[PDB]
Amino acid sequence: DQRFGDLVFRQLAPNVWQHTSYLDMPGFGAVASNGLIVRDGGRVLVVDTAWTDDQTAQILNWIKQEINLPVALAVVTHAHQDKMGGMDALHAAGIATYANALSNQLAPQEGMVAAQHSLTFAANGWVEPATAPNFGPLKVFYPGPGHTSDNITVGIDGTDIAFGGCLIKDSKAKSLGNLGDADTEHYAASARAFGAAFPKASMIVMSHSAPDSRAAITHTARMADKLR
Ligand SMILES: [Bi+3]
Repeated sequence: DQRFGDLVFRQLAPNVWQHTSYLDMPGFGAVASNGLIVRDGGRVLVVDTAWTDDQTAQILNWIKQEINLPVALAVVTHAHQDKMGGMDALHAAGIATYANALSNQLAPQEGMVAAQHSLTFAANGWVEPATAPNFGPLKVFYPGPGHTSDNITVGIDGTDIAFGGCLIKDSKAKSLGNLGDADTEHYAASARAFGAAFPKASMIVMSHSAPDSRAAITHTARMADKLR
């Protein structure tokens, strides 16, 4: 783990790093949130912001220092502060931003700034490719409503990594965490749909746990069975 200011960076594969930021949240302790940084040839792609603009600007500083290539775009995986809290920092840096159309719709009422571009999805869950131009190895998938109605997930082609965001919890998690905006009826199915979308992925990266095996998917889905 590389400590960089108050953030933590962890290399997961030759061209993939996890970014981690913390929010000292009254009543819940200091909460970690994870996203990804992916180098694709001569550019960098970001999955999710940090909790704040200042933290997100530090992600961009780390990228400048450690990779020193332009950030082509960012994709954010739902309209909550842990994933979209730093949108203004991205926009100030001239980075093109993408989110689920529904996330952009929800952003203002969630207290977030919307991304510049809206992803739409086919019936089977795969992103409509015209809406995700120049995504390179990022394979975007809407698994159905779960942690939130708008949650999306991302696989990284050329690696064994898939990012479940806030939908997936680790294999030893006691609970599904914050269910305030969750769809309790569809959660288990959506977690299983994520696993089926990225069947070869052996490292599952998540918003609020360290990377785990596919046991995170099975455990998450089993816990979600009890919400029905
Ligand atoms: Bi969240």
